Amino acid sequence: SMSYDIQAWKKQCEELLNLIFQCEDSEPFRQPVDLLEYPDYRDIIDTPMDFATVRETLEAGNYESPMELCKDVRLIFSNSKAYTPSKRSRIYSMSNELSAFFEEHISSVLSDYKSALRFHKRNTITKR
Repeated sequence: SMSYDIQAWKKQCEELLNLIFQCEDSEPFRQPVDLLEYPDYRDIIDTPMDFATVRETLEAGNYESPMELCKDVRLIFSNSKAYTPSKRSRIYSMSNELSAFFEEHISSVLSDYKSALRFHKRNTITKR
């Protein structure tokens, strides 16, 4: 259905982050990877990312759109897949499952935002 609120994505993303933090599959991804546990991590991964950094960026007012948040969340999952020694590993199984959960929930957030932008463009004021 056609949507109108250009700002609604921000609270929807806060609520989705709350669901992710309460899911046991997020535990490896809540804080930055610890280099004392994984000494070679930065030799493999160029840009670390974690869910607390995403929430802090959102709460600071430093995302312009839900698409920018989605890019940083997807980086969490692609870093786990690049770092895993095996597609059968525990930590990669958790990120793979959490990625399916996130994609199911983010879809409507993106659709509603893009619909609100179209409505805004439809109604641009030019005569004054």
